[PDB]
Amino acid sequence: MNFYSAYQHGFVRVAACTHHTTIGDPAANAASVLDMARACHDDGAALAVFPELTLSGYSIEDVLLQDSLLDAVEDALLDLVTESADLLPVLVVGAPLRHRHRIYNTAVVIHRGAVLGVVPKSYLPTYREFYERRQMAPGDGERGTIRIGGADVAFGTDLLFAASDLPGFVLHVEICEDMFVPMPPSAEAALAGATVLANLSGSPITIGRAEDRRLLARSASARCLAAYVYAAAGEGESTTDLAWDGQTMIWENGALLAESERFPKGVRRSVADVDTELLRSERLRMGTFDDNRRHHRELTESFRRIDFALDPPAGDIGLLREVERFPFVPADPQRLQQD
Amino acid sequence: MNFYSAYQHGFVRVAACTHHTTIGDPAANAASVLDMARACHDDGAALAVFPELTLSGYSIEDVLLQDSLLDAVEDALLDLVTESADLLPVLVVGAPLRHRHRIYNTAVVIHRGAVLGVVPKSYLPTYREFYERRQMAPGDGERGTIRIGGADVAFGTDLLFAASDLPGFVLHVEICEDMFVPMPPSAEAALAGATVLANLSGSPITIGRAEDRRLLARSASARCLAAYVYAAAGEGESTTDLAWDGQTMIWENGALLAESERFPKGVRRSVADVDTELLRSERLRMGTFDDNRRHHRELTESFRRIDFALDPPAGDIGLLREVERFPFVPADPQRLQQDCYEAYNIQVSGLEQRLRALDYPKVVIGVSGGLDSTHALIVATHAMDREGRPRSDILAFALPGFKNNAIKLARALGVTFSEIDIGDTARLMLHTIGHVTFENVQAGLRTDYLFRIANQRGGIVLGTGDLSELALGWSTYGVGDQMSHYNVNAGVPKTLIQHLIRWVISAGEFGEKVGEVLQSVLDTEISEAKVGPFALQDFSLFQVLRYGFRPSKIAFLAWHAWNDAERGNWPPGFPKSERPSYSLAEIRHWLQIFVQRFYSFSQFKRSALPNGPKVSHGGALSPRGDWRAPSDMSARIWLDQIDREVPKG
Amino acid sequence: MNFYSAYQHGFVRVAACTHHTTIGDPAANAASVLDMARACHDDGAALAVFPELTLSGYSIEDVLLQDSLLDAVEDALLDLVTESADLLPVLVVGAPLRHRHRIYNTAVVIHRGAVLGVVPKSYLPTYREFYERRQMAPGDGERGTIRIGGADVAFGTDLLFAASDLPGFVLHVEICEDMFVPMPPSAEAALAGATVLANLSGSPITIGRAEDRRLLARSASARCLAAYVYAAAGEGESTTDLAWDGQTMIWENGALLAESERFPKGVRRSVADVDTELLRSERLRMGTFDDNRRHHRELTESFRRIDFALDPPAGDIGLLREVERFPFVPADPQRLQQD
Ligand SMILES: NC(=O)c1ccc[n+]([C@@H]2O[C@H](COP(=O)([O-])OP(=O)(O)OC[C@H]3O[C@@H](n4cnc5c(N)ncnc54)[C@H](O)[C@@H]3O)[C@@H](O)[C@H]2O)c1
Ligand SMILES: Nc1ncnc2c1ncn2[C@@H]1O[C@H](COP(=O)(O)O)[C@@H](O)[C@H]1O
Ligand SMILES: N[C@@H](CCC(=O)O)C(=O)O
Ligand SMILES: N[C@@H](CCC(=O)O)C(=O)O
Ligand SMILES: N[C@@H](CCC(=O)O)C(=O)O
Repeated sequence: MNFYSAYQHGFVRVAACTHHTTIGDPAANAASVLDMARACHDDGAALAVFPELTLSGYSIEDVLLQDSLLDAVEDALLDLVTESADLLPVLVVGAPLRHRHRIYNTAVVIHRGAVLGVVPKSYLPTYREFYERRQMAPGDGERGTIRIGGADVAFGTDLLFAASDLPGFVLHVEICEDMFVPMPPSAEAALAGATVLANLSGSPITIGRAEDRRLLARSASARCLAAYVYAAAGEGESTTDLAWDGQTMIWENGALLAESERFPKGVRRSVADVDTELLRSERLRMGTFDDNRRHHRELTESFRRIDFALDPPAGDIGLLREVERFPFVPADPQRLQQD
Repeated sequence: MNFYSAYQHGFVRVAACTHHTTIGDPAANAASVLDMARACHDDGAALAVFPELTLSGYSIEDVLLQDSLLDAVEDALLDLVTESADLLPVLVVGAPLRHRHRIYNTAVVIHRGAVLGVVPKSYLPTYREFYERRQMAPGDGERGTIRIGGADVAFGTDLLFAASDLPGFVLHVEICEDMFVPMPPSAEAALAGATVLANLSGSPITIGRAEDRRLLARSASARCLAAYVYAAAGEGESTTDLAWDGQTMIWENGALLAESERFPKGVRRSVADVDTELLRSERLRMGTFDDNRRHHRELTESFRRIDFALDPPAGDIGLLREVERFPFVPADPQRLQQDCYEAYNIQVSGLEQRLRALDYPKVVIGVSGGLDSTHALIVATHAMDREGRPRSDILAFALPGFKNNAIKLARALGVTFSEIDIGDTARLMLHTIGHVTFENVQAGLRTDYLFRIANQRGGIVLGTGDLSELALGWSTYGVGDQMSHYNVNAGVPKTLIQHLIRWVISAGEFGEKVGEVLQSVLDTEISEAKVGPFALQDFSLFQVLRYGFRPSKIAFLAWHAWNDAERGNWPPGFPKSERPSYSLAEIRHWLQIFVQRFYSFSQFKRSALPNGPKVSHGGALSPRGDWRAPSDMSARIWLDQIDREVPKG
Repeated sequence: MNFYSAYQHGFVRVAACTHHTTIGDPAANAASVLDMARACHDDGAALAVFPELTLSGYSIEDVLLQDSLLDAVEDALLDLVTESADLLPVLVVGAPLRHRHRIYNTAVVIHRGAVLGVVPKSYLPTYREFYERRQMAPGDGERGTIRIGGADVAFGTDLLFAASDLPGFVLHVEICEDMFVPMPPSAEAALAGATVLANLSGSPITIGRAEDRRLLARSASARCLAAYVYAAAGEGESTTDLAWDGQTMIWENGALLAESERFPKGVRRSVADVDTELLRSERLRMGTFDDNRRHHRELTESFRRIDFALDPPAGDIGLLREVERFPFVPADPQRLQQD
């Protein structure tokens, strides 16, 4: 055995990335994504989540409907997919994609030269500063496949991406607003077996919103005994009516593993080692969790499980995790006072 | 790339054929079909639809039940399929076919040597002159397969034929009466993804029936955001009790692409290039269409999708499509009169409501003798007339800086006229900031003065900038002509403005003296040096605003409409001296200027836009309505698309 | 018998009205409605259709979400219902109404002192100049009841209002965009038994749109062997970004019975006598129509049928219908040339 290998001890290294948006320029966005993903690769990450609508920019409104923009997004996506043949992590990249009659607000799950799945956002906010239903169709209840670069790949809200050589790591993906409704796709996903829940977010920033995002990502990670990996848009998005803060964060069962500088100059990543055994153990013990699943048996057995082989690095890559010396004695004085 | 290829620009060429019927003689019918299909092939067509029951004749009644007839039909169908190995288009041929217990009234979808599917008619009229249920069984709800020439092929109402190498082209087929019932198979098919709807018809002709066919084919194509391809039986059908007119027609989203001579001597075809990108775009935009699909999810997910490779011709095969030069200005005089009547009334009623709401302020307007302000002054006047307001509450101003039409118009209409020389204020202002800035100081001070007069005199300032100027950011933003309290011209493209003024003259409502001045404004007035000819920019604007077509597609369309001044039609009022034709090199040139100005530079000017009514179905440019876009975006990708896809000349 | 009575010969008199909109002032709208409805009464009409969102104005955007606006809408509706005790016709009045979580874009079907039903618009355009999904919820698939003035009344897209003493008159209601989608609620309603199809429209006017409205109302009336009664908004709607034309029209089996002045100064009505026997006869003969219904048996048997007694006038009220002398020889020279 290799005793100093985080992977050999049931950790999976995950990254939430905020790239440099160049609105309406998918080649540029892809290039920023590719450069960030190569960093993640170098870090031995298994997973790299990007902001909502990465390849186009979230904030471009009716420019999303322009043939040239949609065409350029496809072209760029196929280049990423080809570049990914050499990248270790699963990439989750946002893209407006044509399917059937409309464009869907999707997250493309990319791995080692192939698209594993395409996941459409389920709930499209059309209120206050949000106009998503104007340009894009709702994903809830879409199944089937979508044709991307001459292959048919699973399409829908019901997908799970399971590492065949790392069974603690089962990915589900949702998008921004999805985690804000009473019954988020990710909650059914966790009952079905998802352990790492990704969220690609656009999320223009307002007073108090960062708290809202935390409240909902944290509670989700706790109620679903899961890692929650979250990435919002930042510099480059249009400031015609909104500002953007680039927040990224990674939660695990209610605990913050990592977050990044708000309003950064330049791109930022949150990278952390998620303990899949911790999630495994919590779930093994909390039988009411499996009880919830059995109660929603129909909902939860209908997930399609797409397999991939991660083949993570076997050597010493450190441990990107804060392990406290005294599990019973919190180092933070305010927390210790409370206990 | 091949830039002159209709197929490379998302067109699919379709044909509706009416052959020579020889009743009870399938070999003869197939021979007519084969000969017509070879023509369609030579034309590069992707699809050729024939009349109901092609192989037998629709009108043979109980002869449909004779073994020898049914046997001959099969033999002929198998020859067609064999001949089709060498034919480009998908053939849709009618045939009475045995399945299970009965004969179905079917359409056989044939392609490159194989049967792709067999589609039975759903609803069999048995009333009036129709006796179909006597011989044939209903198809609604039949699924499974049917055995045709030793192969099992899909059979049923639920089929879609999708071109794998041409995704804009997804065929659904129905038969005659099918499109006449409240809930036609074709409507479910469109929601499932069908973009081209074929109809094989028998349809004996009677007074008023051709209108009925039109009504229903046209409305289907419009309601289903689709092409509708229709072919009825003609010469050769029995005239025992009925006559036949051979009508063929092709519709696209409500518009007639093509139709053929009724009661022809001989066979006739309608052939047209359908714009699959147009349908794509309409559907991308009308979300309620996908909403309808989701509501009928069960109905629409159950379609079976049969794939085929069309492999259409890559070369220049022309463009069988009427591309009008002025998307905003219809060449047909009747249609143009109608649009003008509507534009005008929209403008007026928009302004009447603002005035009513403000308890009838004075209307302040800068009149320079140019087309836009002339027209706005007229609109203002009419609005005031309709609301029983004295024309003297209109305050027209000439604002000379560093024309006679303006004072002549104002005196003739009898509004309140006044001159204010802004030059001194401008000299003062230029000196004070220590001096585009020079043009802008004047343009701004005009607006500044008008606004202040409006405060002073209890008015609102009427904007006069037109849509084409909004599109290109050809205005002075903020303090300048971009700004006003209400803009009646905001929705009207420049190419339409001259026709509204004529329309106003021709109606004659304002009297002979006013008409003379208006005529003079036209004669006199008719910056395009820097922003290009508005005919071209209004063309690109319509494509971008309505469909979001890529630059190369816009270039292709514009070149087909504009490259030859002798081809196509000109709206009324273009003396043959003002009938230019444009080269590709020019069209390319102005398009680069257009995408850069439209997508990148100009949006901030539209972002803070005063109120005013949408006019055109092509769209308007209100950031509160039709056009929501970033004020801080580059146009690199459109510029790059032109570099890559549009030849230099 | 009374031989000169249009009603005794199977006619039902219907009105499509365009009122004076006062945006954000329900009391004022109701007052206009009340006054037009009294006219219809005097004309012996059985039915009076008004424009989309009559009681609030269609064009008021987020003002639709203001409590005071919604409260005033309810008060005004209840006054109408009370005034309707004395009115002969069934009134179909537009109103933004609270139900469950949202406001629905509804048509309230009122008759002789009671609300027969409330019908929500099914398809809410959110594209180009339309933003309906921002303020209002889709009605497709809503059923049940809604509580209006202390009574529970049928709510949903599936309703038929059938005159018990006049069986040729079975009303279905849809709203604007409803008639523009491939499978309109009205088409199922006709297969289920509806003979008179109402449409309340807002429909800001643009070049060519009046044609579009005609194309779609005319084809529907022909394909559904029905009368189609249509009323659009006019003077008074906001001209912040749009104009309005007040078009009203009444179709019967593809033929124009009546239409009103476009861009009128003041209110206008189309009033016409619809021949229910003509519709009856066409349907009796075109068996493929009944075939279509059977094929959509599940769709069509699920309609709820609300009964009311019209008790129309028995006397001579003329005949608001153009009866040509030569059924075989059209009076219009252009049409006659064609025949
Ligand atoms: N026929 C007409 O309608 C008309 C009238 C006046 C001027 N013009 C033409 O157009 C010109 C007007 O010049 P212009 O357009 O440079 O003047 P402008 O002042 O309207 O535009 C530039 C101004 O806005 C700022 N700006 C540019 N982009 C911005 C953005 N994205 N966001 C916020 N602010 C931004 C610039 O820094 C500058 O202050 C004239 O020189 C003339 O040739 C035409
Ligand atoms: N000389 C002028 N006198 C009065 N108004 C003017 C004058 N020049 C421009 N305007 C106003 O400003 C608008 C913009 O015109 P322009 O900048 O010349 O294209 C005109 O339509 C008028 O409303
Ligand atoms: N539903 C949230 C959106 C928060 C987000 O998208 O990040 C709001 O409008 O406040
Ligand atoms: N049912 C239609 C059929 C028309 C046709 O076949 O063209 C009619 O009777 O008019
Ligand atoms: N779907 C139509 C709507 C027409 C109407 O609502 O009257 C459009 O293009 O805007």
